Amino acid sequence: ALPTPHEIRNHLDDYVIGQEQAKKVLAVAVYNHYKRLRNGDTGKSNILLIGPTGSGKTLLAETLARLLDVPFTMADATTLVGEDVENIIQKLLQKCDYDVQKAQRGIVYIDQIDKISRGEGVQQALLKLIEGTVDTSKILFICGGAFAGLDKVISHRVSEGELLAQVEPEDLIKFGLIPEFIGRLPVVATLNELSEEALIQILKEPKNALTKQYQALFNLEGVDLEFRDEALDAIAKKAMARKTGARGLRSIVEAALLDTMYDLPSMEDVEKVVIDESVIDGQSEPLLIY
Amino acid sequence: ALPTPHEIRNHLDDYVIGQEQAKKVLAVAVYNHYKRLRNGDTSNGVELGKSNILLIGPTGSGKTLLAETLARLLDVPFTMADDVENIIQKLLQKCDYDVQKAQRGIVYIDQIEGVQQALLKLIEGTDTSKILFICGGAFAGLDKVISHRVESEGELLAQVEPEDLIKFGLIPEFIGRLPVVATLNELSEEALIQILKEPKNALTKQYQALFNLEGVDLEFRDEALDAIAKKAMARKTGARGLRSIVEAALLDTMYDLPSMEDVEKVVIDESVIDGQSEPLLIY
Amino acid sequence: ALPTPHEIRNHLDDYVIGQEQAKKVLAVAVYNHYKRLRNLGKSNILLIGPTGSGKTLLAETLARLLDVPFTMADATTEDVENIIQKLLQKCDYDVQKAQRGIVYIDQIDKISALLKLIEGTLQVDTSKILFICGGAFAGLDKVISHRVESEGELLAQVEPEDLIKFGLIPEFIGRLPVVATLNELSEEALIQILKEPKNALTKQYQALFNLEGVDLEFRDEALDAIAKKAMARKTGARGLRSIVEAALLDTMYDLPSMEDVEKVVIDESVIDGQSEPLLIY
Amino acid sequence: LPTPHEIRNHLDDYVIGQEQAKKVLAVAVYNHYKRLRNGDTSLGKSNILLIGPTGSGKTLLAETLARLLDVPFTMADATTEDVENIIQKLLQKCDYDVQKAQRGIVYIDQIDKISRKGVQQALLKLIEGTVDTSKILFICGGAFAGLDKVISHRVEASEGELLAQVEPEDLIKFGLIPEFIGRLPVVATLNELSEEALIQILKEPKNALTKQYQALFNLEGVDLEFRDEALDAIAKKAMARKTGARGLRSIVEAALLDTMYDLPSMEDVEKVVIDESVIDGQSEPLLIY
Amino acid sequence: ALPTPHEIRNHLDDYVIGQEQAKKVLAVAVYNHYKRLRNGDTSNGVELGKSNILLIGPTGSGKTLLAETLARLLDVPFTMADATTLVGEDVENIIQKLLQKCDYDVQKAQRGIVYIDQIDKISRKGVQQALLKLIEGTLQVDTSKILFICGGAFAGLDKVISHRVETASEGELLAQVEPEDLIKFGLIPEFIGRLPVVATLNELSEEALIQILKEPKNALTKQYQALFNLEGVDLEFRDEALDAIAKKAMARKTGARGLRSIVEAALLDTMYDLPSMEDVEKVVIDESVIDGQSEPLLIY
Amino acid sequence: ALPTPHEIRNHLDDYVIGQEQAKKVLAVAVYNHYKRLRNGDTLGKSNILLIGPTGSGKTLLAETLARLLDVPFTMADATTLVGEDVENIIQKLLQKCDYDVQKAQRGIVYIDQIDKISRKSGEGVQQALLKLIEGTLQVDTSKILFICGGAFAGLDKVISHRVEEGELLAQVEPEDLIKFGLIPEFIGRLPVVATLNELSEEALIQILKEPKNALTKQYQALFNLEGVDLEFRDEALDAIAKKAMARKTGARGLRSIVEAALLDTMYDLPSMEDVEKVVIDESVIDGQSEPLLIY
Ligand SMILES: Nc1ncnc2c1ncn2[C@@H]1O[C@H](COP(=O)(O)OP(=O)(O)OP(O)(O)=S)[C@@H](O)[C@H]1O
Ligand SMILES: Nc1ncnc2c1ncn2[C@@H]1O[C@H](COP(=O)(O)OP(=O)(O)OP(O)(O)=S)[C@@H](O)[C@H]1O
Ligand SMILES: Nc1ncnc2c1ncn2[C@@H]1O[C@H](COP(=O)(O)OP(=O)(O)OP(O)(O)=S)[C@@H](O)[C@H]1O
Ligand SMILES: Nc1ncnc2c1ncn2[C@@H]1O[C@H](COP(=O)(O)OP(=O)(O)OP(O)(O)=S)[C@@H](O)[C@H]1O
Repeated sequence: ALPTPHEIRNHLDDYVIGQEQAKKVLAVAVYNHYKRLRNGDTGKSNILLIGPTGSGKTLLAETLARLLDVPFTMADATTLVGEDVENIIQKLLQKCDYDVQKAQRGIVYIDQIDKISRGEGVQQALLKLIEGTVDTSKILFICGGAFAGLDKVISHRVSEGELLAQVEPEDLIKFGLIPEFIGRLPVVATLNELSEEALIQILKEPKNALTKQYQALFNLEGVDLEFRDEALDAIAKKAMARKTGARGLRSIVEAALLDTMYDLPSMEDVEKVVIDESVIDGQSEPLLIY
Repeated sequence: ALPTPHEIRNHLDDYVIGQEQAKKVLAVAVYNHYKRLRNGDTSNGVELGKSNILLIGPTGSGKTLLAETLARLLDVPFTMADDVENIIQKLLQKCDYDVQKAQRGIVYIDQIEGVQQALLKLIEGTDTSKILFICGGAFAGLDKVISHRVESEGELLAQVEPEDLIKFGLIPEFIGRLPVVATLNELSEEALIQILKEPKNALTKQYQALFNLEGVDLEFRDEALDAIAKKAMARKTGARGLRSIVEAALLDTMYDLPSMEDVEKVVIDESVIDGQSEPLLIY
Repeated sequence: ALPTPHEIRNHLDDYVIGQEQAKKVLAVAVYNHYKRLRNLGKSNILLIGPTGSGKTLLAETLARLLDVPFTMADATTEDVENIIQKLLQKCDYDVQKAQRGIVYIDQIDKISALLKLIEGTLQVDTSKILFICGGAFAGLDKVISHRVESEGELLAQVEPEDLIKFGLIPEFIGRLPVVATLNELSEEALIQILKEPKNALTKQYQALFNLEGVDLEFRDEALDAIAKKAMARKTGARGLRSIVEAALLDTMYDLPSMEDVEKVVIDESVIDGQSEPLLIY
Repeated sequence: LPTPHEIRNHLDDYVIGQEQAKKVLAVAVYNHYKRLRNGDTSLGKSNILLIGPTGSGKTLLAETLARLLDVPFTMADATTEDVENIIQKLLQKCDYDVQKAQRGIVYIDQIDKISRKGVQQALLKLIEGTVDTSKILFICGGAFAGLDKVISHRVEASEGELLAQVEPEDLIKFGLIPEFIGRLPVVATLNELSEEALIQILKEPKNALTKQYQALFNLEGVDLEFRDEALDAIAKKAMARKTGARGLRSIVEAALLDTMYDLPSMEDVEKVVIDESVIDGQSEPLLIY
Repeated sequence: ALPTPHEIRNHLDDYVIGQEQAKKVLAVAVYNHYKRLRNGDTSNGVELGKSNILLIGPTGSGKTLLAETLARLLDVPFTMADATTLVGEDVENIIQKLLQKCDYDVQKAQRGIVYIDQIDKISRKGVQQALLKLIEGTLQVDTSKILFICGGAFAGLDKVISHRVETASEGELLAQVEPEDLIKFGLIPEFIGRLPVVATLNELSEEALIQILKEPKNALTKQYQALFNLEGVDLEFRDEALDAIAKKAMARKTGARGLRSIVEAALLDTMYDLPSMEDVEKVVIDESVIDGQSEPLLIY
Repeated sequence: ALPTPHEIRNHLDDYVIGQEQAKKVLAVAVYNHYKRLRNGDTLGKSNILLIGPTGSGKTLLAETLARLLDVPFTMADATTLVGEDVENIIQKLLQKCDYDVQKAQRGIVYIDQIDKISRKSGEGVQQALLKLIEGTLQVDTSKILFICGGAFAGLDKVISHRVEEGELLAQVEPEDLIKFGLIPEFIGRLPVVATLNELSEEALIQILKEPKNALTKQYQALFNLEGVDLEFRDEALDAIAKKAMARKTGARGLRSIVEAALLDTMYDLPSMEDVEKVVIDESVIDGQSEPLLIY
């Protein structure tokens, strides 16, 4: 039984924060794609994700795959080679037990599509798959990307989110994509820039959140790691100022706990408390409790 | 067995709307091209002239679509272009590297001095003599030069002459290679409405089928279709910007559709233009 | 008795007219050539005019007016002496009369060996025969402009150095002292272009229709009508195909769907364009 | 498991300087084996990326870390079905023990060389894990020449001050793919050059200078012997000129020039190269008949 | 018997006007070349250096004329060639042509002269290296023996030399010419070293041009007087008209190559309706040339 | 039997004057190259990079080494460089080698003006020619010896900005060539680096006299078959030397001076009857005074 776009967006709220509009657009696009497949046809319903780095694009594509127990595989548009284009396919079969049908129900995420925008040979080569020649007609294609200059071209025609909403196929044309490639991506879902509160929730809520990991790394040391809310907010701010999105959270946390993890096993105390001054300033050492 | 110019123009009506004249011209020229290849370059002691095509129409008129359609209709290898020999190898990529079938192919050049002469060597052939070349282009200033000689845009583009293209910016040795000149006309408001309804793959039909497998009947009131037309003209996106309007109009409805139980959903003009009013729902 | 340049240009007006000034240069060039043989510059000729200006027709007419063996040759196509043997073929293999012959070389501007002939070396010598080298010279209109600082006024300022920068070598241009530039072509010469050539428009379409099982017939009135239509648009012969195609469009569109003997193109089909071609079953 | 202190302390006995990278390595290494000994969780990959000039001691550090933890070690060149060859070689020096081979360390040299600016994705399959390669620690070394430039075009002192401002995006623009960099969370950067490392360069490699010349002399019927003092001299000379490992041949050649000129015109058993020959350059290499 | 360089330059004065210095350089270059061939490549244990020539002068200066003249004066097989038409198998085509005008005699073909026009055109600023294979020497004939004269205007050469000598007129600057200047121009060192002898020509003058229209046995005036002569009409060129023609040629910078283009255009009308008249003679005045409006005087 | 580096440097003294240090380097470099091939390897490529001013004798050295080892030699200009044109150098090596695969693998290949392709298409050539240097007709380019001349103008500077002309070129380092415009993978293929010096007045003078084919000997012979004895006073030869140095044309700019000095003299020589012509410094430096004629 296929989950309604409601059940899909609902389950997406359990992994990705915000981007509600992008999760509605994806839910509908996904439901329509598998609803069209389970009825043997009689639109390709392929997807183009347009959002900043660390917005949750790749996470969304992987989540959709799990929620539908469907074989999923990634790929970078930078590593693209015509015989390497089918390599993505064999990888989908590898994680599909080499089942032709279940592999046709699969989802394929292509990262950094905005990077190959003239390169044009890759667009046309990968274009052969999107259409279909196992047949690649059945599988869903999700093309992520940051599209930097895109925010400019759209403005030259019409916040960053309000501008990305007025996105048009002609805008992607001027950006560097070819017509025949854009016509294969009818569904365009745009994600907004993550705020601070979302980032803080990413550091806490998820079952694999950074804090939980380090609290577990410090836990097997016999030490209790405590992240004060001020410290988490500081990390969020530290990440935004670097525009690294949620991808630049670990690079902050590691740098903050570096010294402490170094001379931790050579100490004997109860717990270590990380304050905001430890993050922002980076000068002050973390609180130590014996 | 080659499809008569009638059969070709007929199948072209199933994907492209209007431009009936451009379709006759394309149908004839295409028929003569492949009728020429099967018989041979030389026929009865006389050498037959290659009839390459030059599409002259506004952006989003259907030039690229036409070229594509013609290729599919004739199950012939097709490839676009905007390194000159790179186009050929690509034609070979989609042709299974078959030399013969790749000579029967069609090559569309979009947005048509050194490049003119470099691409000219292909048009002639060195083989690239066999393949058909369709050169698209909007030719903005062309509407002016023609007016300064002959003394709507369609009536003027009909008076197009090889000399007009010369003054435009093309070289004589390149234009002589494009005997067939097909001109597409300005799309009308009524034309757009027909694009949403008439074609066998028109938008309304796609969605009426998407909603249909939901057990729901989707009904587009003519007002809504006219609204979609205007909305598309104000954005100058032509026919390319139609889907972006329909999707946006039916976004909310498709979201919580499989979560309801009703007979049909009706899209009024208020749902398109205003975008504030939700589509009528009938249980 | 050799015809004075007057008589030569006068007879040239029966086959070609228009811009003039080349029929004079050619008349002078030609007169001097045979006035020099029957008794000193080589007096070879270089025709520089748009396609369909009547360069080819001009060359042939000159041959007929002087009852002299004529033969053409494409600059695009041991093969160099092939032109000679052909000149002997139309000359009854008469060495002397073949030396008085005229040779026209088309599309010279495209090649920017043959030089060895122009000079002169079968046993016949190529020093005696007159060489007329035609060509459109597209980029030539530009190089002249970048120096002197209508296309006709520019082609009048033509200089051997302009042909050099164009793509012609000095030793080859020095062999062609006489340089004639023509624009437009006479109505008659146009009619002959649609007929005479081995690749004439009517022959092509007559062959195109021929493989349909249909016989295409062009009435002289139609050919005349195509000629005028071409002059009114100043497109010359380059604007001939754009008339024929437009005249035979409808016919070729629903031709493969018919079953009839032949199709006849009257003048009413061309000029008026309203009346449909005569159809015979 | 040895504390990062004990680890950094033992690293000081084989490599000089680069204390910061040695801390970064001690922590990342400790956290990697501390995470394996507890079977993850009933956790980051903790993989390492070494960014330092050639001859800085990257390779040396990787080997030392392996010996200090009595863990199976194996190298590999990013320049050279062959991806799993490194694994079988790791099992070769591990007595084919699956478990002990999983706790092993793998050093990949010249990663900056494969930066497209397929191998990255192929090797990426291992970093993730499919014996499973998930358990083993990966240390990816490299000089990253153009890296010093891209960081400067973003941050806007010494190369060391710029390599400290290194960011994942800088590597992206350099030529590395996102999915590959995300696998190397730990980035340690070396500054100055290592002396003992250089000496190992002149000896250890299968194509080392001394080995090449000893052979050149060998086909002369002469045994070339390099005294460790001379090799040390050559290392120092290379550091003073900041030429690194690239400026070693230019030193050896210059040191063996006169010898090779009038060697074929002599008849003796072997030539010995002392430190006096190299540093002073005044004394001629000892000759034995 | 070989003509002393003097006899060579003297005979060069009968076909070329001015350019005395370059004629001197050629005379010596030519004399030594054949004086070298007859004696043999090697002379008295020492190997004599091949002295090929590089002519550097404006267009229509007389470069081609000098090369041809030298060839006739020594009754030696001559052949031209353009550096623009240059193809490695086409480089030997020049040789087969030399054999064609030499009755396929190997030895006499080796004594031949080969003029290469527009060398300055092939300056990259391959062919230089391909043609360089001939200059050195490798049908079975060897190209070592044949003398090579490489012509060329070298437009930009007048500039580079100025940017060097500075640390007068074009003539004074071309005199300061140096192999390194040709290097910077666009010629490869190995190619320039093959052209030791460098003769430069000066830009023609009015007085010279007028003598060009008169003195030579094939001067334009003599040709047209002959063309008019077989018409029964005597053509008279007034010195003023000849002067006018000179000036017209100078203003166009066409040199001596643009003289015929001036005479033809001046005598066009006259030659057109000449065979349709019956008079004694025609006299071309300056008014007929410069103004071009006035028709030539007609005498019955 | 391979000639010891001594014998090699010795025979190089008989064609090239000075450059002793470079000759030694080349002598070792060459001997090791053919000592390594003769034993079928088993080893460094032993490829050479000549760095000297124009007309110092780089090309001469390469040609002399070839002849001394009776080995097929061929040149090539880095300027004329096309990836399929690089193998043209090979077919040419086979042309002068009677198309013998083995002997063509023993050959020497000189590439002139390498300093010119330094990107400071150029880099593309370096990497293209680099494929040869490594080794891939059917002949392999791993066996043949590659010598790459070049003036390296700006090199004199970069070296100075580091060490802080001959004494500076001696301090040459592979990193200096890097900054110059050569890629690392290319320089690493040219381990041996011989540097030449700017020919001294005395060296130039010797060039005009000593060589069995010296200019003076040629002209003395050309004049000799005229029945005239040519005398070059040492002052004139030095005068010519200075003239060639001020122009920087190295030794390539010698003939261009002598021919110019003896122009007028050879013009009206066959038209005279005297014993001998004596060329004083005044004939060259002044250029104004005519040569001394003796009857
Ligand atoms: N909206 C979100 N809600 C919750 N977690 C998020 C969100 N966005 C990112 N993350 C987390 O932050 C990490 C960022 O990595 P990715 O999701 O791969 O970034 P990305 O934006 O998909 O990178 P791209 O688009 O391929 S350049 C992921 O592991 C997510 O778990
Ligand atoms: N006359 C028409 N009838 C039906 N659909 C059309 C028509 N014109 C355009 N379209 C559709 O709108 C889209 C516009 O893309 P194209 O057809 O490539 O436009 P185009 O005018 O060919 O663009 P150019 O000429 O390359 S700038 C196509 O995907 C067509 O499906
Ligand atoms: N110094 C001169 N004395 C007499 N007649 C000359 C002189 N220079 C040129 N002419 C004549 O003017 C004509 C000019 O043509 P050329 O001699 O071919 O010019 P050119 O300078 O040789 O052209 P190049 O060097 O090949 S670009 C020749 O036919 C000569 O007869
Ligand atoms: N050291 C030397 N001893 C004797 N003769 C020399 C010496 N150097 C140059 N020559 C002569 O002077 C001439 C100069 O030409 P080349 O040797 O080609 O100059 P080059 O320095 O090799 O030029 P490059 O390296 O290609 S820029 C040669 O013909 C040599 O015969």
